Amino acid sequence: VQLVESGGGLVQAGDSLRLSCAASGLTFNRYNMGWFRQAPGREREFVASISWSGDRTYGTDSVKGRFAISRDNAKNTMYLQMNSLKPEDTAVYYCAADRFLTRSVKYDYWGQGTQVTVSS
Repeated sequence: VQLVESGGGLVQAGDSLRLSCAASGLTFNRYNMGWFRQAPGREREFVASISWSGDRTYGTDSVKGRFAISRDNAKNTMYLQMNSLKPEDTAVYYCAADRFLTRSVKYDYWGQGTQVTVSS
């Protein structure tokens, strides 16, 4: 299994950004796909998940209203559209896959991450 994130970089506060995850080595349409992040001085935490049945789940506070998760099963890729970014959104963003979990950080498969910095 390989999960490859892309799209990270430097953005300014208030910007939008799209991250992508390209999956290989698994039957993509049978897995729940999730985005997690690890910001400076914080534990790795849930951002969003899209189940294999297409149901979307978002993390606490500034995720439901600002971010949107989607998947393209034909391309074995999933995306995170981030809006109204803030300096506290600076983090390494990770793609993950699991047949069962949604919010838990205990997903079976993980990518290496893509870094996002949001300047003040």
